[PDB]
Amino acid sequence: ATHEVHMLNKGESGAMVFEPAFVRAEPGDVINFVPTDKSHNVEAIKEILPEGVESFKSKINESYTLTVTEPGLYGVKCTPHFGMGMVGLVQVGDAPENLDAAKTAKMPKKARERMDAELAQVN
Amino acid sequence: ATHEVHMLNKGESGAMVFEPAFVRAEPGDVINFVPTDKSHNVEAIKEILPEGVESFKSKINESYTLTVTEPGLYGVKCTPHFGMGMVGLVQVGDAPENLDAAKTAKMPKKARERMDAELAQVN
Amino acid sequence: ATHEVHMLNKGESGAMVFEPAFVRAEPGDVINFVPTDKSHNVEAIKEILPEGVESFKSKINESYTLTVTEPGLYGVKCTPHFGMGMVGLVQVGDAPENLDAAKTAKMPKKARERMDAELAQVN
Amino acid sequence: ATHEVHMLNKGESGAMVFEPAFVRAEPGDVINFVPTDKSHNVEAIKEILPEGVESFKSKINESYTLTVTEPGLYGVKCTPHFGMGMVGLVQVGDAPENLDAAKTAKMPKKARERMDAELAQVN
Ligand SMILES: [Cu+2]
Ligand SMILES: [Cu+2]
Ligand SMILES: [Cu+2]
Ligand SMILES: [Cu+2]
Repeated sequence: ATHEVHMLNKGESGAMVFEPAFVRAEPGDVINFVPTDKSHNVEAIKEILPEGVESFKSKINESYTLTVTEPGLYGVKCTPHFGMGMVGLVQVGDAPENLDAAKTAKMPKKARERMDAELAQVN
Repeated sequence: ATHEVHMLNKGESGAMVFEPAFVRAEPGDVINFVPTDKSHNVEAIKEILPEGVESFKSKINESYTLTVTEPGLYGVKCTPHFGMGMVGLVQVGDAPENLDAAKTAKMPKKARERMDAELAQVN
Repeated sequence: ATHEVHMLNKGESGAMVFEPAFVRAEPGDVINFVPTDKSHNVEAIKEILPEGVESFKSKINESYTLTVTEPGLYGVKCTPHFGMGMVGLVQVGDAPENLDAAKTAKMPKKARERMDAELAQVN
Repeated sequence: ATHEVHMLNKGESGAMVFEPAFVRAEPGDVINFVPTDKSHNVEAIKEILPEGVESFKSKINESYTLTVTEPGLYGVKCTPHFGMGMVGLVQVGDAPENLDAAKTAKMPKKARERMDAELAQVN
């Protein structure tokens, strides 16, 4: 299955946001990170990634197509807006092993607040 | 301003969901609840509602337009799916006075889990 | 099946638009006409409606839920923006009997231009 | 500014479609072609392309970012689905000089039908 996440200046969820901020996927799924507005990208939060998953960083304003082969939690940020809390979360498969890592990973205050909100969706 | 909330059997956020689950509005705004899938309605959570706001309960499968005049937090539920956690939150204006009431309001376990996730967006 | 049409001030398709501007449905389907921005409504174009279908006119800024029980073409307009060409088209079922009526119905110039574009999608 | 086009097996506009099928842009904009479904790509229609614009052909299932520097009409096709009418149109800037070329360019019957529908949006 394929999923889409938008990068936005302003949504219902606030300023500098990924929407949806949480994606539930299965191994082999595709996630498309697509700008709604200019100025954004997507980059892996290294401390919120499954084992063996390479970091990634898209170019500003480009759609980025991520295949989530490995199960677990994938945290993402927008590079210039990380401090403004622009973060998202993808859960791939059941019972993610890196839940604790995601709860404790160091990041800017607003990013941690939004990541904590996203973590509430883990199922 | 207008806002839109979809009533869904399933979304990225799970089963039986309002998407978006959080809306940020100002007095005079309208929020449209849209029957994207059949089987849903929208009903006020009486304990999460500003003073002077009349309760409401729409008919299954219909659109409902909520005009928010009074500032504060408005909690909403889908009647048949309340236990399945189908709840949403509208913040109207800055500095909502009823944050505590929203934190403590009694509801089914999954509803409380989802309301806690939504409350994290209050700004 | 349920379908959604947005009412917008400005889309890729221009100013004062329904998007999608064409919906392909089957008898018994539901179409939700939902504002993206304030100022819009949806109203039937009386001369583009199947036999026996009652006219409808939504209130400004409200989501409107239309059940398309009868087969044929349904033309819609936004009341205040009809002259600005804000029109849409729903095809319900195969081989619509009112195709000629839709091609010849009198309306403002910009509405006719956009209706002609929509009619190209009839299948 | 950014723009987004989805590559779809099916949409309201039919089978094998770009949605939106028409994009209005300005020089310097980017257009992201998003693999919402698998099986698609984006390729320039050589006869509908401004002067000095290099041809392009993306890989199946990938995102593609088109930077539009030169003004005029850019026609695009999906390679495997060209005969199925999977074509799109980008207008860059006012008063495009190559409208006639877009009207007459040779292509499969269904592609010409869909391109004629798209050309109706040129402004
Ligand atoms: Cu950003
Ligand atoms: Cu429900
Ligand atoms: Cu209008
Ligand atoms: Cu294709």
